Amino acid sequence: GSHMCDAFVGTWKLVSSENFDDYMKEVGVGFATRKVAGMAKPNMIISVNGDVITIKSESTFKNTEISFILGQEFDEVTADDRKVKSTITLDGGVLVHVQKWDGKSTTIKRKREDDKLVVECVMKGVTSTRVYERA
Ligand SMILES: COc1ccc(Cc2n[nH]c(=S)[nH]c2=S)cc1
Repeated sequence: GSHMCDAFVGTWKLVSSENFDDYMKEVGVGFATRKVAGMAKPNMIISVNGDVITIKSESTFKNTEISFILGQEFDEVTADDRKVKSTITLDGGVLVHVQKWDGKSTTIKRKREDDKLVVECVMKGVTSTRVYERA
């Protein structure tokens, strides 16, 4: 049967980005990775099997994959090579992904808005908005 996380499932392509270089700077990403990652045009592939959600990010820069259960912490190696402890929950229909490392924290929110999947990335004060559409 259906679940509310159904509206996220599918294959999504990046269609716009704003402020991503400044977000990456705030996170601590170095120059060369920021340039190559900022050029990426990832696809995001989201699937669900039982309680396990899988999110893949695929681009010329990096191919990543995370699988998780809502509310249950996991260790993640990010595309920019941070080793983080992540927890993802659903808060009023928004997937909220918190990454903790070296005493720092960033939050990535994913929500459905019209036919878009909007990704908002926040690192102290700095937000980047990345908009995806169905592939
Ligand atoms: C903090 O620097 C980062 C750099 C790149 C990535 C990979 C990625 N994943 N997801 C989206 S929306 N876009 C991209 S390019 C992740 C973090």
